[PDB]
Amino acid sequence: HHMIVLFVDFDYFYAQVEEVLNPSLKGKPVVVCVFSGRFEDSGAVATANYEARKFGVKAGIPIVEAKKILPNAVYLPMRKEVYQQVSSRIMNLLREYSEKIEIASIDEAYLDISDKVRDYREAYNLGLEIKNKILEKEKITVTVGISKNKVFAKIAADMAKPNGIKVIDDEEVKRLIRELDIADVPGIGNITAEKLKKLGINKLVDTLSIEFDKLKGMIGEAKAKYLISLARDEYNEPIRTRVRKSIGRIVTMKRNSRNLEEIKPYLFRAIEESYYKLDKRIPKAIHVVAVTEDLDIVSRGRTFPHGISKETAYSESVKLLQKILEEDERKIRRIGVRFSKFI
DNA sequence: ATTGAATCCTTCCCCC
DNA sequence: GGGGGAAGGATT
Ligand SMILES: Nc1ccn([C@H]2C[C@H](O)[C@@H](COP(=O)(O)OP(=O)(O)OP(=O)(O)O)O2)c(=O)n1
Ligand SMILES: *[C@@H]1O[C@@H]2Oc3cc(OC)c4c5c(c(=O)oc4c3[C@@H]2[C@H]1O)C(=O)CC5
Ligand SMILES: [Ca+2]
Repeated sequence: HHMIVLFVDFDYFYAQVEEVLNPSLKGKPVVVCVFSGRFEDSGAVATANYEARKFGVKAGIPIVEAKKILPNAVYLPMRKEVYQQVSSRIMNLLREYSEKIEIASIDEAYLDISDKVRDYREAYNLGLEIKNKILEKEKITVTVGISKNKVFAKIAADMAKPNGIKVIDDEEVKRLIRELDIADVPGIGNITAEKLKKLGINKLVDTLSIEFDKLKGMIGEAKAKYLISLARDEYNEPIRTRVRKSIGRIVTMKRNSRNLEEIKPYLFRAIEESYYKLDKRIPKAIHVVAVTEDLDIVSRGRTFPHGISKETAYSESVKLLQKILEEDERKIRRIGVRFSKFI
């Protein structure tokens, strides 16, 4: 009668991988950070286990104000590389419960189990063989979501977490389509959470009050045609294998600068590790982005008829860096690169 | 107040 | 306006 989307989402993943390697931390509040040798203890949180969130230590906030909230808690520099090996291992596992996998991010996969589950009953059934396998061969807990489409399966997971599992039968959908808050619909942030709020929309069903031709100039086609597409219990987007369309790095400079010969070594580092992550792909395009003193991003790109040798990237960055320097007047505080249009 | 990394949607311009 | 290229925008 339709499709069943199974969504797996790792719990406080980054932090949880720190525990799985060093239980000399479980129970205690773990905070995964990122800095730069800037001032010291400067940067932003990446994620924190649940025993640290209760106190106001979520991702995003500067590790600085976090200390004044939990000077007791354990702070760990982030090892993105480590979490990535764990993740590629869990992912490969899921890969054998359905060849119809996606992988929204490093800790999210969407499985299309419509082919191996006659009904939600057996879905939940797989919902658990899975949670257990993952927890067995990785000692990691994951929350699972199940429903008719990728969007709701996610919303599910984000309710059953942590460590949970949940289901949303056509009935609960309609109940959520009229009851779930709006700032909770996957794909909406505070910015769009304002236009919708005051305009006849406080909840997903509200986007049914007003016609798109009035919001299709407030949140723009794709978005509106997407919200409404849901409330109007019509949404049914497929589970396609996501592809990496851009890799790159950006670093943070000790001091803010505008002296091109000072910046260049930074930009080059960014290109080298950036070219490492790039593995064995060949970008035809390339952009240089810089974070000025007042976090206002400025980027400049170039696209070629052919791939970009590393030797040519190094050389093509400066021009893009200079282009920036001339036009924009402010200083530079964060400089990096980003390759695109892969062959 | 710093530090990721990526998507995809949008919006202003050349050009058959 | 359409291909596509380009720089800023708004989530995750
Ligand atoms: N500004 C943001 C917001 C989100 N994300 C990513 C981080 C997560 O890993 C992924 C989203 O997954 P979830 O919100 O479902 O949370 P998870 O439980 O998988 O992640 P977390 O490690 O926070 O528990 O999107 C990101 O990179 N940058
Ligand atoms: C961007 O600046 C901060 O740095 C990071 C780094 C993260 O992961 C490596 C990160 C994550 C999440 C998040 O919400 O924020 C960050 C941030 C901060 C951002 O504001 C997640 O949910 C997972 C990783
Ligand atoms: Ca979580």
